[PDB]
Amino acid sequence: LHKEPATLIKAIDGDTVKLMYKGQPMTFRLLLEDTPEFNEKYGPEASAFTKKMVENAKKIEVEFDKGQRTDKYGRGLAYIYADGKMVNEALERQGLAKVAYVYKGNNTHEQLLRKAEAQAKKEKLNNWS
Ligand SMILES: Cc1cn([C@H]2C[C@H](OP(=O)(O)O)[C@@H](COP(=O)(O)O)O2)c(=O)[nH]c1=O
Ligand SMILES: [Ca+2]
Repeated sequence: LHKEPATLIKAIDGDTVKLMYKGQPMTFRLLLEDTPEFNEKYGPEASAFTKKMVENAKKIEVEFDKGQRTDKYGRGLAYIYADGKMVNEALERQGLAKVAYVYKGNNTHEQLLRKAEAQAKKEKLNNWS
């Protein structure tokens, strides 16, 4: 896979962020993730985590997988990086997301993200507490 540039427009919630990509505003949905909704337990914490990570980044990148690039709602489907650190993985490692929505052909980083999840769950962090 390949990283491509984007710039932050606005934080949305744990697993969605508004970015400018190829000069156009898009909502991106994190591949292979499910954060709690804001109104659910750990939702505000997941939102705050993603918000801080993308707002503090000097360089945002998106990385599409091999399959679908946009979902049925018109959201981009990507792994998002903030100064080289994957947001999806960072959420997993802090117990603020679950690996989910694993569709065949669009699942390159599945096992990386599951490994982060296992280590969060061993530590009983956040969702796993
Ligand atoms: C992450 C992801 C979600 N989706 C769809 C499945 C879900 O459909 P439904 O809306 O019908 O449940 C929805 C979940 O997103 P949210 O977790 O943002 O609600 O987005 C994809 O189609 N592809 C994906 O890779
Ligand atoms: Ca969600």
